[PDB]
Parts: sequence; C-alpha cells; structure tokens
Amino acid sequence: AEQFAVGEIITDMAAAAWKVGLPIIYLADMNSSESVGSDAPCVVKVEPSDNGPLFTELKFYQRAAKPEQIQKWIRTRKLKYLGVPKYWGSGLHDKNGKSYRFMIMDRFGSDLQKIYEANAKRFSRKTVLQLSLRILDILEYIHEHEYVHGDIKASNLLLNYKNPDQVYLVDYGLAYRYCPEGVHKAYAADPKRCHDGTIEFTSIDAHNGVAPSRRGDLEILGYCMIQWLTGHLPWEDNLKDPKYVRDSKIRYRENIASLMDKCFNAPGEIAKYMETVKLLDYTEKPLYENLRDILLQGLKAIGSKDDGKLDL
Repeated sequence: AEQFAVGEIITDMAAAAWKVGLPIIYLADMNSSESVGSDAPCVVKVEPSDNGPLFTELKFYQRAAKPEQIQKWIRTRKLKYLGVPKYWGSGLHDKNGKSYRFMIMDRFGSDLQKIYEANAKRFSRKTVLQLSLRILDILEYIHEHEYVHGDIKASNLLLNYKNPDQVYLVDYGLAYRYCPEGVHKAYAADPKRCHDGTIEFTSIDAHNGVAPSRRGDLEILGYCMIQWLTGHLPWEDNLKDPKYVRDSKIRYRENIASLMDKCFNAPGEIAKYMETVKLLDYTEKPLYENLRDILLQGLKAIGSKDDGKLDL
C-alpha cells in the first residue's frame, strides 16, 4: 500500500513544508519545484497513528534530538560530530479513512552490519575503538537526556550518507526513559515495556526482566566490541535459550579473565572496559571520560590516535 503519492507536499505541525520521494519510510527533502532525488538528506517514516513504537521514538526525537539542541552539545563539548539523528518535524496524515503519524528525520547510508559481513565478520581493533569512542559520546548524550537505548548493535548503526567516518545510532522505538524529571526508575520491571533487546547482546539486567539503565547500555557495547573483533560470542550457539545466554553472561561477568581467554593475547582496554562497567551500580552515573580514556590507551598501544578515522 501507499501512504503517499510520490512527489506530494506534506506540511508538519509547525507548518514546515516537505516533499515526499521514493521508498528506501520514504526519501524526503524541503519543499521546492525540484523533485526529491536519491541524494535526499531526509526520510519520512510513516506508521498507523496507534503504532506504539513510532510514538515512543517520536517523543525521544522531540525531547533529545532537536537540531539546535544537538549542535549546542557538539560545540560546548568540542566534538567533531554527534551520532544522534536529527528530528526535523512530525504530523498526522489521513488516507483511506485511516490516521497515520509521520516523522521527518535524517537520511543515512549503509548500516555497519552490511559492512561487517562484507569484511568477513571482522573489524580491526582501530575500527572497533574508533566506533566505540563515538558510541560512548552518543550514549553519554542520550543518558544525560534521560534515555537509554537498550539495543546497540551494528544493524542500528548507520553511516553518514556523505561521510563514511561518521556513525549514528538509530531506532528508539523501544528506548526507555530511565530518569524522568531526574528521578531514576527503581530496580524492577516496567509493565508497559516488553523489549529485552537483542538476545546475543542484551544486558544481564534485561535478562533478569528489569528495566534497562545506563550500565546496561555500556554492557551491550562491551559484547558488540568482542563480536566485532573476534567475529564470535561464547553463547552464540544457544541463542534460542535465553536461560543459557543469561547464565553465560553472569558467569563471564564474575570472571572477565576467562571471557578474554575464551574470546581470544587479548586487548587490555576491552578487559579494562568490561571491568569498569562491572563496578557500576544500577542507578550509577558512568564516568564516560574514563571509559573513553581506557579506549584511548588501546589506540596508543597500536601506534595510533583518535583521528576520527573508522577505516572502513
């Protein structure tokens, strides 16, 4: 089915005008006499208005992904960029007697998962450290704006369409506001939430059926880094049994040396990274700069620096 006639002009609720293009979710750009081409800088996502995930994602984008909000962060922290997609607007659209919600956001190039597979499911240490530094900036940002992602993975990491050295974290349909009005949620389940993440990468907290928090996000990144380096995780043979996966993660958490021995001479920064995350209490605020310093040591150990080169 078609929610839009291609080339039609839609107006968001702030009265900003956009033109809809072909599907890639549709390509989109500012309203003009020209057509929306394949180098369009925006997408328009459209779901039924009763779609829960789009609503949750829309609220995240409205609260934490305002263009000027992001740009202000970039300047004050003195970053080259920030891998949070920008929100450009949203509204309601009727068609065929049904109500649809739409949202305008940044368009991106390839996901990391496609590139990962193209490189025979291996990223270099350089790549993994550079990716991870930027994700730590993203996580720091969203955490400080009261949200956790809870599902970091290569297929949710998209490259800037016009810059392959900039990676962005997408999909906040099942993101969680862990800290509304500065009050941290308690160690317990959220009954209006049933997202456990992705089984292979999800946190022990999520495994235990409690709502995700900051430590959970960093833990997910830990598992990704190992996946990316080695092409494997210890529990990847039994992803159909969450009990097994949780058990394995709990045991490897208790003994990180044996995780390194299993997964790999292992990189010291990864082990140190995992060790720091382990110390975090559920409600505890991470020292993100310390975590970055730890990854920086990894770069210095291979004769490199934080040059912002993903080397993909």
